[PDB]
Amino acid sequence: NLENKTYVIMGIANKRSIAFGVAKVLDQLGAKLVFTYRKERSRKELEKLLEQLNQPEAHLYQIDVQSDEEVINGFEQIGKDVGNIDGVYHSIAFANMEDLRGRFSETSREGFLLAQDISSYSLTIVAHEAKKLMPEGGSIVATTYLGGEFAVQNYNVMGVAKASLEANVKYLALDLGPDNIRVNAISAGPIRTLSAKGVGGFNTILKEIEERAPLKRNVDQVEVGKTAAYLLSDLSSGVTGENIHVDSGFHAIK
Amino acid sequence: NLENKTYVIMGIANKRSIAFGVAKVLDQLGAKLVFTYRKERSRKELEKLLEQLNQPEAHLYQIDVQSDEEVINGFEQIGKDVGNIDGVYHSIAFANMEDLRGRFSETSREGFLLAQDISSYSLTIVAHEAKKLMPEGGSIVATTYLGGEFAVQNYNVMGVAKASLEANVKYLALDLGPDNIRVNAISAGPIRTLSAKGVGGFNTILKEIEERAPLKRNVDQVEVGKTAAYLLSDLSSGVTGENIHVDSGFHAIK
Amino acid sequence: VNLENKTYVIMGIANKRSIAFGVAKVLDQLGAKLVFTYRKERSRKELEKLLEQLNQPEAHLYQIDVQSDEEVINGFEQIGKDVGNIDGVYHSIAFANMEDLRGRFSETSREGFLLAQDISSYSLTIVAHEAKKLMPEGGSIVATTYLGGEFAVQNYNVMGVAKASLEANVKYLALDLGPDNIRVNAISAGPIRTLSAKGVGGFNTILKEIEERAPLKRNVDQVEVGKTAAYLLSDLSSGVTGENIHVDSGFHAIK
Amino acid sequence: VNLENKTYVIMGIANKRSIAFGVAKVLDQLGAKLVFTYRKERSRKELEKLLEQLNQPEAHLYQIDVQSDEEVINGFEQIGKDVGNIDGVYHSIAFANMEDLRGRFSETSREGFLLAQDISSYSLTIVAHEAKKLMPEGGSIVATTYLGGEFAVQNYNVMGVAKASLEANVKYLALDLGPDNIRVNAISAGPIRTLSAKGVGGFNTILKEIEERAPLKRNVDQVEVGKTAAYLLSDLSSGVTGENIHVDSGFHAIK
Ligand SMILES: NC(=O)c1ccc[n+]([C@@H]2O[C@H](COP(=O)([O-])OP(=O)(O)OC[C@H]3O[C@@H](n4cnc5c(N)ncnc54)[C@H](OP(=O)(O)O)[C@@H]3O)[C@@H](O)[C@H]2O)c1
Ligand SMILES: NC(=O)c1ccc[n+]([C@@H]2O[C@H](COP(=O)([O-])OP(=O)(O)OC[C@H]3O[C@@H](n4cnc5c(N)ncnc54)[C@H](OP(=O)(O)O)[C@@H]3O)[C@@H](O)[C@H]2O)c1
Ligand SMILES: NC(=O)c1ccc[n+]([C@@H]2O[C@H](COP(=O)([O-])OP(=O)(O)OC[C@H]3O[C@@H](n4cnc5c(N)ncnc54)[C@H](OP(=O)(O)O)[C@@H]3O)[C@@H](O)[C@H]2O)c1
Ligand SMILES: NC(=O)c1ccc[n+]([C@@H]2O[C@H](COP(=O)([O-])OP(=O)(O)OC[C@H]3O[C@@H](n4cnc5c(N)ncnc54)[C@H](OP(=O)(O)O)[C@@H]3O)[C@@H](O)[C@H]2O)c1
Ligand SMILES: Oc1cc(Cl)ccc1Oc1ccccc1
Ligand SMILES: Oc1cc(Cl)ccc1Oc1ccccc1
Ligand SMILES: Oc1cc(Cl)ccc1Oc1ccccc1
Ligand SMILES: Oc1cc(Cl)ccc1Oc1ccccc1
Ligand SMILES: N[C@@H](CCC(=O)O)C(=O)O
Ligand SMILES: N[C@@H](CCC(=O)O)C(=O)O
Ligand SMILES: N[C@@H](CCC(=O)O)C(=O)O
Repeated sequence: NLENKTYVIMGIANKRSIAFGVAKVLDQLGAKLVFTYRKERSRKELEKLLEQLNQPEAHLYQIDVQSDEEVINGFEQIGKDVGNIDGVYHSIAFANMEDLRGRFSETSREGFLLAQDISSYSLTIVAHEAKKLMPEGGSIVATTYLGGEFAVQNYNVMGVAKASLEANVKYLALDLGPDNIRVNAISAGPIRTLSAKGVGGFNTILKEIEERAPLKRNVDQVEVGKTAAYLLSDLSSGVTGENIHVDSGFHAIK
Repeated sequence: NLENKTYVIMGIANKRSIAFGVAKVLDQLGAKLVFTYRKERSRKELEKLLEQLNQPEAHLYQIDVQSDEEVINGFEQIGKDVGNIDGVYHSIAFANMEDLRGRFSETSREGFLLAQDISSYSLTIVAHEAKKLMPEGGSIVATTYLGGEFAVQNYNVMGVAKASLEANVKYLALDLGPDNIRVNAISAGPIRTLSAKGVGGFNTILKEIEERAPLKRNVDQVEVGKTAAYLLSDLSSGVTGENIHVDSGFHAIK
Repeated sequence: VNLENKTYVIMGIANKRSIAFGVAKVLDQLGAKLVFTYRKERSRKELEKLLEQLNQPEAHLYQIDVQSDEEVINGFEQIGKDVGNIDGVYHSIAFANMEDLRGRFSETSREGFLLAQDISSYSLTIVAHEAKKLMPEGGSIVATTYLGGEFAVQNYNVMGVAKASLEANVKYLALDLGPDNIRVNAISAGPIRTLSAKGVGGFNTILKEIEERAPLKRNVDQVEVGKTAAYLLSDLSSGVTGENIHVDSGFHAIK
Repeated sequence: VNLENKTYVIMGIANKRSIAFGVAKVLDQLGAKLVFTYRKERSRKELEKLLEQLNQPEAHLYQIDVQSDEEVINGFEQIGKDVGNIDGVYHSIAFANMEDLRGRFSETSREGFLLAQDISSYSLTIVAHEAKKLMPEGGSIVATTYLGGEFAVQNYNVMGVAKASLEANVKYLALDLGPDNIRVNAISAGPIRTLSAKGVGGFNTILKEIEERAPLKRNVDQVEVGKTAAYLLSDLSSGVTGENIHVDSGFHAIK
């Protein structure tokens, strides 16, 4: 139970977002939630989805993780509005569509560095600023994909940025561990979301899971959220620097 | 909440067993529990340990995992007395003490096959027998150590037996996944227990976690039990063939 | 690589398609003196005629069933008297009953599970203990594994567990023997048509998936495994121990 | 090995202690023609002194700052006009600010993080793209990584996230370029005292932990990295791709 606990959830675009899976689960367990968004359209979606939640107050902050000033001021404002928090769910990534299909060897520098910036660096700066609101410790979770551990077709520039993210989680775990702040990753299997439309061959990936993965079925957003609940809570206190696969066992097979 | 769940916990020897840590967490959460032990000396012990839980019944069965018939009849009796189960915590391993120190290259065939048998194969046979009591599915968790993934001073024959176990998990996950039976490992940090007295250099291992692991501290039997509650419940429903390190972040550093 | 003046024990040739025979042709091509161990008389007969293909001046052949402590102990002790000190050992030995290489892993028998471990994993430990006696100045031991030990693969079953055990064995052997300057490593070979592959269910599907999905879009062969063996058994790999080199067209790196 | 008639581009020699200079001594001794690329004028100057221990009859030296596309694009094009087709590339380039390396990882600045990615990871992708034009019939590309990419090690900080990225880059490049018969691999070198190492906090106690704890109980040197690179750049390692080979006395295999 997560009553009297407060979590910042970053990166809901709409009802299919993985972060909205997380939100539904933490809200059901009684947490207070704060939400961050980039696009105006995502604030609108967030105001609509809050009616499904039991949060008595909408706490919505615009944070583009490309901007230091936005991350620093956003968290500073969260802290002024709700006090100390207990953890952060990071559910944010981006790459240019043309870097998620075709040949990897042709990725542009700005494309590679944009992926890195949003998808991996954002976690370091978020952790640095969120730590100011966790004086007594807490928990930070980021969303990764099996394409960060192995070359999968079409995932390209995002795989290299997932590899970077998963290491960023381990370096943060080491750095922040003596502050009693745990940092972990959830490696979600494929899920139909807005961002998934940019992964060439997504539908093929989906069915390969059904066909080959141990559980012979795809996972959904709520399953990711139930693992997020474990990682964000005291159920997982001994656990830091870890990557938990919520992917029907696919990571364990070949 | 594990009310109306039944779990079989294997491998309680005394108050310091990891499995009594698991027992305690699941008991607090409303689980009915069934226990298995090897020798009477653990039985009498066991019976007194249970007056610290709120099981209204002492469901207790002798099972030496070296005998097929005792594992077969043991699970058979468990089903007759308490019907279907929701999963199994496996907390069982053994090696002869001279193989847990000195030079690995001098391990005997007998001692090697004995560690494999008790520490690894026993999950396969237990899985096959447990499954008969999980027609709607369920969850199997084994306990492993970082020694299965890396060579570690002294742990020697038990490291090749853990490597074996960790692969056994994976292969059981693939096999039993279509029956909705999930199989996972918890990789526990070092913990002072009866078995840990057999491991050469054990105190040096304890101390090194405190100096070097991200959280700068040792884990305990209840932190293992907490993660076992995650793995054994529906929070982990999309998680299988997984190895979760409950070890203060130690797996994640070098 | 120059292997003139060097002597290697290659264990586990049954016929011309053996992975160890690939190893043998490369080392032989490289100037090395080779010693061979076999279990079955039929395998010794294959060695006898496969040796006409090689440049070995004489046939050093020893029956070693790795299930027997006596046979491993006396075979290496014999090897040491006949050829003197050795430079390393190529281990290419596995076994599992056929029932245990298809269908349901969860049905595996104890006797079948310990059989696969005994032959395919423990044999490396004892072979190293006895081989070390002949490498007073250091040396190099290489064993043969499969991706099935790092991931659950359909049908590979009791063997993938035996290969996990093997790969841990190499690391623990590496740590123990490193002070003696004896390096210990694994080659993880892609699928190759051999006599033992005949017992692994869906083998043909395995080979086809490699060709369609692995980076190199082709299968590897025994000689390619031999080349990496030559690297691993020679001074080119000084500094490398406890390592598992995958010779598999890149397959291990993709999902 | 045997490498006469092969031409390799070697990127990242600064001085006589560079890991790349060890690669180059091994390749040169094996008969290869070598082409060198450098960033700083002082590195060129060192290259010219060092070529003198080499059996290279021609200094082929090209300035390439891997921060600039046009420099990588033009340098390789120029290399093509000067030596023609090439057999492989040794990439031995990384960089990170002292200001981010020697403060807490969580305080790494955006520009510092992205500097290290750009120079130490992205540089391989663009180099691979331009090198491929000179490998019509296949080739081999090797980059230099460090255990810090796979585990959080104290002090290495922003460079371990850059190495993690580099190591994914190898895999993704091996997958993309394998159909062109171009193999891409990494060497994970142990600590070696170089100009760059002077940037890594606590470097001396890292050297000492290797002597004390690594299976081989010693450190490795640049020449050892060069020997594993000759294996990787040569037909010895055909069938090997997307691989990370650890030249670290086996320190990767232990805990
Ligand atoms: N779907 C999958 O199968 C899958 C699998 C494994 C991992 N993941 C990971 O899960 C995470 C969430 O993705 P999703 O699939 O749930 O898709 P999503 O709904 O499209 O969410 C992606 C989010 O990232 C936010 N974002 C992008 N750039 C940002 C920026 N510069 N600053 C702040 N926010 C930014 C987007 O916000 P705006 O819309 O406001 O721009 C959006 O809310 C990603 O890390 C993804 O890589 C997804
Ligand atoms: N403690 C640690 O630091 C550590 C760390 C990582 C992983 N683990 C793992 O945790 C698990 C539990 O060990 P522990 O530390 O909790 O020690 P423990 O309290 O001594 O428990 C070991 C149990 O194994 C049982 N056992 C041994 N052989 C058996 C057999 N043939 N049949 C049935 N039961 C058998 C023992 O029963 P009897 O006493 O009745 O013989 C005992 O209850 C083991 O798998 C261990 O390897 C331990
Ligand atoms: N083929 C593949 O796709 C593949 C892939 C990866 C790894 N591997 C591994 O490569 C190694 C060689 O196998 P292979 O495919 O080359 O098949 P093979 O030609 O069938 O070789 C197997 C060898 O093991 C020997 N052997 C079995 N039990 C023995 C025992 N108790 N004592 C002494 N020798 C014993 C056999 O000798 P006898 O016939 O005389 O009994 C035979 O020479 C094995 O470890 C296998 O797991 C093979
Ligand atoms: N030494 C170790 O303990 C160790 C261990 C494992 C891995 N490594 C890796 O080995 C590789 C070689 O490093 P090292 O130890 O040999 O150090 P080094 O002698 O200082 O070599 C590093 C090279 O990187 C080059 N470089 C940096 N920025 C560049 C740029 N923008 N464009 C072109 N070249 C650039 C430098 O050239 P300029 O001098 O012209 O700027 C220098 O030649 C690096 O990737 C390092 O991370 C080193
Ligand atoms: O990381 C993702 C993996 C899958 Cl399988 C589908 C969607 C994913 O999310 C993104 C994919 C590319 C760019 C940004 C987010
Ligand atoms: O697996 C164990 C690891 C550690 Cl660190 C301590 C105790 C452990 O449990 C056993 C260790 C050796 C033999 C049997 C059980
Ligand atoms: O280990 C092997 C892997 C593959 Cl894909 C094919 C054959 C192999 O060799 C053996 C497989 C099973 C039993 C003994 C040897
Ligand atoms: O990557 C390195 C690892 C070690 Cl241990 C020492 C030196 C290394 O090389 C660099 C370290 C930091 C920035 C540039 C290169
Ligand atoms: N968007 C994918 C379509 C293929 C699929 O999803 O299967 C592509 O353009 O490659
Ligand atoms: N070996 C297979 C036959 C077909 C195949 O190899 O794919 C089996 O017995 O199942
Ligand atoms: N390089 C260290 C000094 C001593 C060491 O290498 O251990 C530092 O400047 O932080």
